[PDB]
Amino acid sequence: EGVLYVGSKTKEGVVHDVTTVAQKTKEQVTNVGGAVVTGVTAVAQKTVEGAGSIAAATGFVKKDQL
Amino acid sequence: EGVLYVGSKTKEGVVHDVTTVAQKTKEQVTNVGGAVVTGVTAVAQKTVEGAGSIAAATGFVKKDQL
Amino acid sequence: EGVLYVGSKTKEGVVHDVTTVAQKTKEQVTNVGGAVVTGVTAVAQKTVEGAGSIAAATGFVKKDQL
Repeated sequence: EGVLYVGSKTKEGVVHDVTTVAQKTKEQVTNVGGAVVTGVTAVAQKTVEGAGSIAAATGFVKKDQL
Repeated sequence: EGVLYVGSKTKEGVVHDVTTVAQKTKEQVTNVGGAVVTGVTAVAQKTVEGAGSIAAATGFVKKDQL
Repeated sequence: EGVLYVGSKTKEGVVHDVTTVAQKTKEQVTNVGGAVVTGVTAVAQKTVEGAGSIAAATGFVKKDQL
């Protein structure tokens, strides 16, 4: 029982080529108690295991009341 | 029982070529207690396992009352 | 029982070529307690397993009252 890798090439959970070019003459960002994401975000993961778990949150406003 | 990889090339959960070009002369962003995502977001994952789990949330406003 | 990969090339859960060009002269974004997504979002996943789970939410406003 299990996994057997015999002479194998595996890419799992990969973000491996991202090219970005940005040209802005004038920019303004105003944020009051919130999430603002202007930049590049690259997240690679193989396994996440749990009850009520958040994985790879880029822009996230969690205001919960249980 | 299990998995056998004999001389195999596998790409699973991959985001591997993304090209972006952006040209803006003037920009403004105003955000009050919310999520605003202007940038590139690349998320690769193989496995997520759990009850009530969020995976790969880019713009997310969770205001829950259980 | 299980899986056998003998000399196989498999791409599963992949987002591997996305090209974007954007030209804006003037832009404004106003957001009050909500989700606004202007940028590129690429999400690749192989497996998600759970009761009441959200996978790959790009623009999401969850205001629940259980």
